[PDB]
Amino acid sequence: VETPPEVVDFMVSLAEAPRGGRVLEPACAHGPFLRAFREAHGTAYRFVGVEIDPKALDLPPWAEGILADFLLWEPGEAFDLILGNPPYGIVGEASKYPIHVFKAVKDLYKKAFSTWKGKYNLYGAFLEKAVRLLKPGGVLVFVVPATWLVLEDFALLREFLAREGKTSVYYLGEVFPQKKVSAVVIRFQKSGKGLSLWDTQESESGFTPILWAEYPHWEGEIIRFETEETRKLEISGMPLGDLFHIRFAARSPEFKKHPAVRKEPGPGLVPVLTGRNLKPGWVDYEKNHSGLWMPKERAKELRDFYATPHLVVAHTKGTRVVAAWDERAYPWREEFHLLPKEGVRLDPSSLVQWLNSEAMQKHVRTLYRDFVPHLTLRMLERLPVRREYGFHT
DNA sequence: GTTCGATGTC
DNA sequence: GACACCGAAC
Ligand SMILES: NCCSC[C@H]1O[C@@H](n2cnc3c(N)ncnc32)[C@H](O)[C@@H]1O
Repeated sequence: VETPPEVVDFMVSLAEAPRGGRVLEPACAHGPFLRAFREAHGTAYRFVGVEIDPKALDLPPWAEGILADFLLWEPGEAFDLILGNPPYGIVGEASKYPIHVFKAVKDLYKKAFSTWKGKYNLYGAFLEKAVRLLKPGGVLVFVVPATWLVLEDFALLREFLAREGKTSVYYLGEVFPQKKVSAVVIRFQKSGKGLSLWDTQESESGFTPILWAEYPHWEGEIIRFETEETRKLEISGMPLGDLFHIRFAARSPEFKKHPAVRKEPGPGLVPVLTGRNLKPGWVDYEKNHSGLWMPKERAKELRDFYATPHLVVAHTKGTRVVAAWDERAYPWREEFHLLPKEGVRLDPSSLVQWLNSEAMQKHVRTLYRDFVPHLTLRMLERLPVRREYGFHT
């Protein structure tokens, strides 16, 4: 991976270190950040780079090169400035995940990192590691995916950062050519507290940061681009999640194992539905995208709630709210399934038209832009609903 | 019981 | 450039 020059130059403008200060680049390869910071701020620092691949490591002689897994690396002294672009990726089995390490190494990661949660990500580990290796008052400048702002895998990371110092987040979006990742820059300083959220505008040479909002009391809550529009909507309405039990569909292997599930259409078999069957305001009951068929009346053996018509909301159509009422009660292999809480009664058509409204599409795009290519549970449960828009107690 | 994607597909 | 994983992982 190459970090585009304008991205590097932006990060370097946010980078500060005392003269004589220790300046580290994790996962450095040839050390573009060390080169760039030296170019900009001068020669009077101790430059250090850590690189796991002896073939990749190629620092200039003025910098100390270290052959090490940065995540397991225990240097003698902490650092004044840490900058770079860590590896992004989930550590898992090669058939599904891009990061492949010997099980014992992954075990060491889980052991070393307090923020490690769920499948997690190499970049979350690099972020926590960077903070633990920082002197008080020390500065971190990383470019990472936006996903940590909102995702549950990084809930510990956000809490960690919020208690460890002060955090500035700069949204860049999709800045890496021929590479599908919405990026942010994090400038973290190991002192003080609070979050600052910034937008950016692209310049000829770098990025111009524009302050969006401040949260001096941030404790690790999800990070969103809130406006007066999004705030009014939320305070005026009820959150969807106070009205509904929200579940996800049974997964592919759960259908695979089921003794009445077939790979072929036939007598008394209904398609197992996917996200492609879910449409704004309706369901495609015909087309099969799963490769799986089963008897409709046996669906409830996977999930109880497949037995009754209920609200289905999309998960993988980007940051959007695509909802339908499944009136036929089919087996689903995908999507959110929302079942009314005790005492909650619904008007399915009003609720579906409200959730599919352009007003709603705007609301979620404002808040979550393109951090993730999903509508997540965290987003969905916070969708505001008024009783006129299809619920009563 | 459900999450996540330096991506894949078209 | 729109719209989707799907199953290993916990
Ligand atoms: N900084 C540019 C992208 S990150 C990719 C680089 O980081 C290196 N890398 C990946 N994992 C590493 C680790 N755990 N410790 C040090 N370097 C690592 C790779 O060898 C590669 O050179």
